Amino acid sequence: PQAKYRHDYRAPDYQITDIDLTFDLDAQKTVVTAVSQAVRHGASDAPLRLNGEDLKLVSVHINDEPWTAWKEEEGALVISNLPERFTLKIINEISPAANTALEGLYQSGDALCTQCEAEGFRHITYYLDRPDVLARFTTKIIADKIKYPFLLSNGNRVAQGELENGRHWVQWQDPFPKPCYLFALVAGDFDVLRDTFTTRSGREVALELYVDRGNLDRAPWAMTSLKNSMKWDEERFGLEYDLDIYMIVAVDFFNMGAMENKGLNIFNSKYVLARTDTATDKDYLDIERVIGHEYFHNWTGNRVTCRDWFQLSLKEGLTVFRDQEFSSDLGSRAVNRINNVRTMRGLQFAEDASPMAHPIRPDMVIEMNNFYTLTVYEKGAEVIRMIHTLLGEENFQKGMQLYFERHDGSAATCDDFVQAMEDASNVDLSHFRRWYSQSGTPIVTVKDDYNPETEQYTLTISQRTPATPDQAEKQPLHIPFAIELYDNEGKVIPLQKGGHPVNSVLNVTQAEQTFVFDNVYFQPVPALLCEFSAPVKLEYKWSDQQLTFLMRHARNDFSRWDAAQSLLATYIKLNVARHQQGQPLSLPVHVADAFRAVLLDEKIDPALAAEILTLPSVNEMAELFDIIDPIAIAEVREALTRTLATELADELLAIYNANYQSEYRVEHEDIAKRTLRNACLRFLAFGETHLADVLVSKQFHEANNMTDALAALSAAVAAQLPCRDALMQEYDDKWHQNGLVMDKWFILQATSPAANVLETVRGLLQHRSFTMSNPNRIRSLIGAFAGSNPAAFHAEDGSGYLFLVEMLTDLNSRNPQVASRLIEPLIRLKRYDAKRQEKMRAALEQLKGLENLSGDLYEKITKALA
Ligand SMILES: CCCCC[C@H](CC(=O)NO)C(=O)N[C@H](C(=O)N1CCC[C@H]1CO)C(C)C
Ligand code: NA
Ligand SMILES: [Zn+2]
Repeated sequence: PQAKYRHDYRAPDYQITDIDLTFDLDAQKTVVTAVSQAVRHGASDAPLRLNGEDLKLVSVHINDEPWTAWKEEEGALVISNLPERFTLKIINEISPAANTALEGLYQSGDALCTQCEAEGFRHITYYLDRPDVLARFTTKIIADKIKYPFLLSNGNRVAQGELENGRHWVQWQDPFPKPCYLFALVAGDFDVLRDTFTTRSGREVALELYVDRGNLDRAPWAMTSLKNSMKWDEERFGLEYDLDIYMIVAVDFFNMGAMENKGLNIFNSKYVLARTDTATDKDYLDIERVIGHEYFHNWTGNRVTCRDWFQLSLKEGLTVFRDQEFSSDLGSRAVNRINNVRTMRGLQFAEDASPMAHPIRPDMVIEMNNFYTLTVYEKGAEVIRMIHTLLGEENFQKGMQLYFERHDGSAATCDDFVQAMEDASNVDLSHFRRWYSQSGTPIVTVKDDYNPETEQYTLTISQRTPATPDQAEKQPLHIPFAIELYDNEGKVIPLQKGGHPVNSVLNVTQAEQTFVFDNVYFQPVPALLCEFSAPVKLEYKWSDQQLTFLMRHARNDFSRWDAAQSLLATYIKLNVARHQQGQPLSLPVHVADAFRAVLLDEKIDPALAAEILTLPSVNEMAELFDIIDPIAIAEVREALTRTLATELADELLAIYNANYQSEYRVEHEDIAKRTLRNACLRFLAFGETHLADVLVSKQFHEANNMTDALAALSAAVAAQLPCRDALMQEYDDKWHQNGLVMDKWFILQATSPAANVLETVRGLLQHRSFTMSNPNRIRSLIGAFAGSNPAAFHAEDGSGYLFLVEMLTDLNSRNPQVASRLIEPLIRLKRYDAKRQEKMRAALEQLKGLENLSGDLYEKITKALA
C-alpha cells in the first residue's frame, strides 16, 4: 500500500472524450459494456493504463479488433501499441450482491445504486479513474422490469425500450463532460415526489425525489429545501441550475451523507426523510444544509471540478462555505457560526494535532477516502471565509465570477481558485496561500497596553504554529485578526491612527508585530478574533469581568457566546485539576451570576441564549488540556451542570415555562425558543430528583414533536433519572421498525453515563433494530460509543479498546471506509496518560497484524504507531 504525492502530478497520457456504457443489470452478475473514445496526448509509445478493481474481464477491443497487446496487473489493465485516436471497447462483469464495502455498484435493500467518489468507478469498469479526465457519458440500463421499474442515470432520457422475458431498458445522456466520480446509476422500485422549480431566467426544472415505497409522507421538507437552495444560489451567487431535471434518490445504505452526482444526487436517507414525529429541528436543518451542499456542488465541484484528489478542498471547502452561508442567511447566522466554531475548536483542532494531521491541500495520500476530513471540509471552509473576510462580499463574488469564467468545464486546482480571487479583487494572496500547504493550528498571543498620557492602545500580537507529525517546518501565516474596542459604557471606540481610520481586520502576517490605535479616550475592553476570524487558538489574559462585560455588551452575538466560552474555560480547567485530586467543584458566585443574567435578559435572542446555556461538549473540553483525562472531563461536565441547575433553579424553571409553545412549527423563531426551553430542561434534569423526574417524564409523554420528546429522553439518560428505563423501552416499542429514528436511541445508549454502558452497547449488537451491514447503525451505536463517550471508551481496564478492536476486525473486511472513521479515537493515543497509551498501542498493534488489512486502516495505524 504505496503513498502518492501531490508533487508527482502529471497530465494524463490519454484522454477519454466520450463513453457509452451499457449495463445488463442483475444483483449476482452485472455485465458492463463500455465504449470509450480515446485520444493520446502523451508519448507515442506510452501504454494506456486503465484502473480496475475486482472486475472480471470478458473482452478488449480497439476499433473492433480483439486486442492482444495488453496485460492485467495489480489494479490495472495496461494496453500497448495504440493509435493516436481510437475506440476502446471493454466488456466485464461485476457482482453487486457481493459488495459489502458499498463502493462502486452495490445493493441498498432491493435497489441497486452507486458510489463512485473518490475512486469507485474503477470497481465498475476499467477506466481512467482520475478527475482530470472528463468525458461525455451516455448510459443504457437493461434490467428486469418488475424488480427495477425505475432505471436512472445522469442527465436526460434519450431512449427506452422493452425486451423479451420481462426486461426493459432506458438510455440517458448527460451533455456535460464529467470525471467518472460523478457518474451514478440507480435501479429499483420507488415512490417519487415530483415538483418544479423555475429559474430566474425562466428555465423550468423538473424536480424528482425517489424514496422507498411508503416514505412519501417524509419527502416534502427535502423538496422544499431543494427549491430553497436553488433560489438562494441565484440570489447570493447568481448561479442557476443547468439541466432540465434534478433527481435525488434517498437510499438507506450509504457510506457518506450524500453525493453530488450530476443531475442524480444519491443521499443517505438520514439527510432526506423528515416528519415532525420522526425528526428533530436539528434533523430538519441538517437536511436543509446537506440538500444545499449537494446542490451547491453543481457549480463548485461539477461545472468546475478537481484536477487531482489533492485538490479536494477546492470543492469541499468552498461548498461547505456555501452551505454555511445558505444556512446562515436563511436561519440564525449566530447559531450557525457558533456551531461551526464548536466543530473547529473541538474536533478539527484535535485532528490538526493528531498523527493524521494534514494541510487542507494534502501532500501525501495512501487511501484518498481517508481524506474526507474535518480539515479538508471545516478548516477548508474557514480558509475560504478568510478570503471572504479579506476581500469583502463584493470582491469575493468578483472572484467567484472570474473563477467560473476561467475554469468552467475544466478540472482546476486550489491555486487556480486563489489566483482568481487575487486577480479579481486586487488583494495580494501570495502569503495567504501558505494556509493551503501548512498543517497545524496557529496560536495567536495578544498583549495590550493602554497609555492614558497619549490616549493610545497598543496590541502586541505574536503567532506560531507548533510542529506537527507530518511537517517539521512551520512559518507565519497571513492571519486576518478582527477586533472591536469597547468603552466603559459598551460603545464601540473608532479605530484610527494618525488621523485616519484603521480597518478592524488586522493583518497579522509576522511572528510578532504591534498595532497602535490613537484617540482611544478610555481604557478599552477588546473583543478579539471577532466572528472567529481565523482558525487559530487565542492566548489573551482575560479578566472574568472583561468577559462578563462582553457577554452584556458585545455588538455581535457571536462575541457574547465566545466571551462565555472563555469564562467557562478557566473554570473547566480549574475543576478538572481539582477532580484529579479528589476535590469537588468550585465556581465563583459571579460566574454563576453571569449565566443568571443571560437567562433573565429579555433583549437577548433566545437562539443566542440557548447556545450560551449549552456547555462545551466533552470533545470541546478535551482541547483545553495538554493531556486528556476523559473521566475527569465527564465528571466535571456533570458537576458543573448540577451546580448551575441548583444555583439557577428558579430562573431555569421560569424560562422553561415561558418558552412553552403549543403549536409545533419548523420555523427559525420557534426553533430558537425550543432550543432555549430544552437547554433549560437539561439543567432542570439535574436538579432535585423528584421534580426532575416529573418534568422530564411529562415532556416525553406530552410532546407533539420529536424535538421535545428526544430532549426529554436524552435528559432522562444524562441524569440517570428513575423514569429512564421505562421511557427508553417505550421508544424502542414504538419506533424499533424505523432505523433512522432508532439511531437517536442507539446514540443515547452509547453516550450513557451509566456504569454498565459497555455491557449495554455490546448487548445491543443483537438488538432487532441494529445491523452490522448498515453504516448508519454502526455509526449510531459503535461510533457514538468510541467518539462521543470517551469516558467509557477510555475505561481504565481497557475494555473500550478491546471492544473497538473486535468491531474493527469485522469492519476492516466488511466496510473499510466505515472502519476507518471508527478507528479515529484510537489514533489519538498520545494525548492520553501512559497506561492508556500502552493499551491503545497494543490494540493498534493487534489491528496492524490483521490478515488482509485494508489500505484505509493501514494508513491510520502506521501514522499512530510512529
Ligand atoms: C454538509 C456536507 C456534509 C454531508 C456530505 C459529505 C460528503 C460530500 O461532500 N458530498 O458532497 C459527508 O458525507 N461528510 C461526512 C459526513 O457528514 N458523514 C459521513 C457519514 C455520514 C455523515 C455524518 O457523519 C464528513 C464526516 C466528512
Ligand atoms: Na453490457
Ligand atoms: Zn461535498
